[PDB]
Amino acid sequence: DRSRVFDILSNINIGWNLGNTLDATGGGNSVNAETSWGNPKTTQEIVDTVNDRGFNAIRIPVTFANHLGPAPEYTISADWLARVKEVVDYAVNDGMYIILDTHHETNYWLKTDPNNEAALCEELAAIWKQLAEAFKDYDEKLMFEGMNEPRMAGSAKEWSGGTPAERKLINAMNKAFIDAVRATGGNNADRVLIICTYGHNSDEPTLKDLEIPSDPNIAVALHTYTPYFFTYVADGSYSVWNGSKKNDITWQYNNIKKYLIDKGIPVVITETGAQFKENTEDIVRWIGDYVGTLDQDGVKCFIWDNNIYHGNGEKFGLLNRSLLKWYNDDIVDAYVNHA
Ligand SMILES: OC[C@H]1O[C@@H](O)[C@H](O)[C@@H](O)[C@@H]1O
Ligand SMILES: [Mg+2]
Repeated sequence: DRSRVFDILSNINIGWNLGNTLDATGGGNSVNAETSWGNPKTTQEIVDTVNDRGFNAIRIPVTFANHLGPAPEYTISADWLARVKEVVDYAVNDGMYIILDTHHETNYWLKTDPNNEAALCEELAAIWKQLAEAFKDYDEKLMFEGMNEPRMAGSAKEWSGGTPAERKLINAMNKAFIDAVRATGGNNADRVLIICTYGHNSDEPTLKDLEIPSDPNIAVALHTYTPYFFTYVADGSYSVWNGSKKNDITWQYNNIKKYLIDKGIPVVITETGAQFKENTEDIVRWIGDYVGTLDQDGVKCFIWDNNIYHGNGEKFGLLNRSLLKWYNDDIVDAYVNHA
């Protein structure tokens, strides 16, 4: 029975990622990392704005690598941990649901080499031990997500679920994460812990090899910017949504039902969204087909938002953080009013 997790998740309307912020990897071992990718320092006001609009759940991606001491302690620099707590505290002050993760560790130490299983498991656990300790008293609305898109950068199957050997390693790393957090006790004994697949990939071979922990207070995170060629800019990509490609979403979703939902396993889409391609009416139609598919079984999602809309980059921005106004209210309405 995993129904405690379903109840907590059912309270979520829809989620929102504080992208390109604490996950940013500039600034070295300094709090300035937060602003290194061009975003302003996060404020209570910014989180309020997100909450007020209808995003009552927030994902806080964080890259710790450059703020860690040497092995084996990997002590998180006091200043950084304090700042991460401040930003989490903004959401807590608004009674929001929260995901805290480790993010671009994949740029540094989190390279999924099966020959290096021990060093990977131990660093992950050492980091999560310190995080769990820091947030020991935080209530059940705070959730932990162990890893973000864990993979080997540059490998052939980086974005197609990796190799079968790597998928075993991900299962070991999931257990290490869970094991480390539960051992801190307090509210972490039954806190919702979100595990993931290799690269957060949701292909059938990826899901088939996913080992499910017996721990009843866990959920499976996936990333589904589906279809890729609508959501991202690339050779072959498009900005029109008429519903002819809805089959891609449904076909993928049926596999998720096959391997997780219909086995009573809680599932969360911790990242999704569509880059703005001057196609407001199309994105609104995609949201209806994509989010409406998730709503069939009450699966929740968190929208990726990096604060990029006008300038260069992946245009996942929705909230203009400097003005506290939304870049595109038609798209945002479709999200918050999905039910
Ligand atoms: O896992 C989700 C992802 O889909 C991939 O196809 C993209 O190349 C990645 O940039 C993205 O993070
Ligand atoms: Mg308790």
